[PDB]
Amino acid sequence: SAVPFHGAHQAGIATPVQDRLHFAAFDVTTEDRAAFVALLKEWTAAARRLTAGHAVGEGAYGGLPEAPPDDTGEALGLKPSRLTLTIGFGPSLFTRFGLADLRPEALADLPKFPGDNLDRARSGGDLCVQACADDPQVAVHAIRNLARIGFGKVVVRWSQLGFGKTSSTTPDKQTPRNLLGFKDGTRNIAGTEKDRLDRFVWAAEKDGTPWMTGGSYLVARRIRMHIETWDRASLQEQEDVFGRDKGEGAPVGKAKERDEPFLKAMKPDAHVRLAHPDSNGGATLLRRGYSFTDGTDGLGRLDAGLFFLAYQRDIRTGFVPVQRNLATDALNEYIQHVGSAVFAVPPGVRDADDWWGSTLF
Amino acid sequence: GSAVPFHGAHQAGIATPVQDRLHFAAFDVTTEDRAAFVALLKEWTAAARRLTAGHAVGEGAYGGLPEAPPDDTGEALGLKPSRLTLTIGFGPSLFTRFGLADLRPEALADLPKFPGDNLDRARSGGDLCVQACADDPQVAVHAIRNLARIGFGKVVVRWSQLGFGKTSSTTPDKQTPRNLLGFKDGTRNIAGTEKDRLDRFVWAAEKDGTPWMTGGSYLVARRIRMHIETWDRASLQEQEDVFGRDKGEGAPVGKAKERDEPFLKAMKPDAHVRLAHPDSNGGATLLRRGYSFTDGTDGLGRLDAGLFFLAYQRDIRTGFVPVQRNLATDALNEYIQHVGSAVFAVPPGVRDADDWWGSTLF
Ligand code: HEM
Ligand code: HEM
Repeated sequence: SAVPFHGAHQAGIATPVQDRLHFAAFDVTTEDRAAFVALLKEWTAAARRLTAGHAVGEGAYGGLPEAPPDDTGEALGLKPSRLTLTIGFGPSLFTRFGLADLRPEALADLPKFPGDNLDRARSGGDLCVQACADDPQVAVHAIRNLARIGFGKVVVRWSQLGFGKTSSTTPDKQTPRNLLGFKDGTRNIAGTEKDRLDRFVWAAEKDGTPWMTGGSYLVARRIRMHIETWDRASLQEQEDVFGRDKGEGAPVGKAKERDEPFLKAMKPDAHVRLAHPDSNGGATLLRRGYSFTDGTDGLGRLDAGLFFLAYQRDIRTGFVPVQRNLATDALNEYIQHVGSAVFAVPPGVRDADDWWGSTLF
Repeated sequence: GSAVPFHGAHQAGIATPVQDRLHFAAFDVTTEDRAAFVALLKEWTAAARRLTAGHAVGEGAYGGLPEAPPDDTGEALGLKPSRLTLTIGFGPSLFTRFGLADLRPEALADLPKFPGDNLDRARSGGDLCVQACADDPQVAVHAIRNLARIGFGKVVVRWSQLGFGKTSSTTPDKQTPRNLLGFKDGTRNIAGTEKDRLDRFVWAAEKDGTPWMTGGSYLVARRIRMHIETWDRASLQEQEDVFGRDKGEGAPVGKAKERDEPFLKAMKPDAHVRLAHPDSNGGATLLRRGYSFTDGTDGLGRLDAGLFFLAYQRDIRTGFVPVQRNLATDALNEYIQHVGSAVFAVPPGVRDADDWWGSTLF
């Protein structure tokens, strides 16, 4: 019902994937290093409260009537809902506070990719807060109140709501389906594989940046789907595009979803074949993305897709090689990348005296 | 995650207990062929019966012929009904087609201008709507999407709104949710069990003058933006004065419990509850059924939050219109703005497996 906030790593990466997401990117408006560390400390205290289901500060009510409530109150009466709050630092942040020489080399700028159609307003950002919970209102309440505490020092650059499974009605032992209708997440790094997380996800001290040990690197991509075009393709084109059948999610020529794939039975430009580590030098990713549907656009189409989030030990050896291998993916007919950002995700908050970003500052 | 019965004298999704998620879509009809339109209404109803029971539309989501697109888009496979409801409504603009002019109900009143209005006409109006409510947003989206797909050619989506969480209650035995202003919303509503109050205030009656509408209702949708920056810097006393209830318990001012009856003369002359209360409006009562939304940022460094407000009533002219008029001096006005609007006549329920949506109009 709650997920511990403290640890060697930040929660919300290897911890169980919650039902809903509210992802927020912030831009820093202050030049004062001290004012910013002060904010980071205030945020951590508030995050401790929020992840345990308490209001921030003095609470949402019952204080001096002449004062605004410390907490906007829309979460009163709700449970922690497995809220986790993960903070990340964007490349642009390291142009401030004299941190230029402390940018990790592993936090590489993404190249341009064939087909990219990036909306500059929903891209990048100085920092991010990933808010995962089973209740969308708990997640939003977290983002809202963190933005309120930071007003005057950070502004909200862009924001994205997402949903995955609804765990009160869907079994834990069941792969969710994305909005194209295929099972999503079958071949992924699991939170249980400590060895795989150490190899592919967590920054090692010998990786070159000491203050990032225990951290990870995050790639965010807002990926629109062309729903109405996808929905007119035959059942067979859809299955050809991924290399798995729609119903069971089995690799072509196998019987069960979790049969290991035989890559040569797939079409050379099938998604799974091109994304598989065997096609990419062993490059392996922890995917933790969410579906989104924001409404309908100007021509009556559904503005929906996948808010793709990947964690990895080094952007140069994780996302970048695999995304590059998708240049000729058959899926590309049906999707379009319209938003992008990278963040260095610092190590965890070790105890009640620690704070977000303490190793960097 | 059980199913809600599709068949009834009334459409589900009104007096029904309020489900967690909303996906509301308004459609414009692009066909002139009345017969084409009736066939669509029949096909939509057949799809709805599957969808509300948790079944794939048509022949299913896979295992049909390889060379043909699957009948169901597939993203709801293996999910429970999730209390899905599908509620349909006809906008006034529809009665200018298929020779329905004479049949437009008198209670399908057009709304006047209200002070403060700033209605975006692209996200307003519409020939008809489908209100999709469920506890799982993937289920709600799958129903809209698949309904939109079946209607390709004869209807298109004029605008849609998702609500990520409810701000209304038709079950006063369960906890009242809060809106994005932090207040409990829905304490003094109409409960799905109060048969008397639903007949008196929500269901259209035969004598009301439109026979095909008997058993149906009238729906007002108002998209309402909240100025949360302004609100979040107001004192707690300011906030509690705006409504007339306290923030924590949600009790009428001066009283101790959420559900104690308000004593209106103890509230400010411009408190929201005082002005909205039926005693202040000649007994007018609404069924509120709204949902919160947030659509990203406003591009000015802030979250964009609001409330998608839905009211069902027996006659718009005796329901929303007088209560909205009385809010002209509401203290809440300083913190909100109405930015979208639409009215719909909601037909009666689908009686059985042989009936269909709008059969009493067509
Ligand atoms: C709308 C966009 C996308 C959709 C719908 C999608 C969908 C899928 C599906 C259905 C699978 C098979 C089941 C699974 O193992 O999860 C899969 C596998 C995978 N995808 Fe994607 N994907 C998308 C974008 C991407 C991107 C941008 C990347 C990397 C840059 C990526 C990397 C992978 C990887 C590594 C696998 C596991 C392959 C394996 O080892 O079997 N996907 N994806
Ligand atoms: C964002 C806009 C609005 C907010 C935040 C809001 C909030 C509230 C709150 C906190 C209450 C007290 C608790 C309750 O009994 O539900 C309430 C009651 C009520 N509101 Fe609003 N409301 C809004 C818009 C409207 C509109 C547009 C109408 C009608 C046009 C309306 C009509 C009513 C009514 C009839 C009641 C019940 C009053 C009673 O009988 O005690 N509200 N609302």
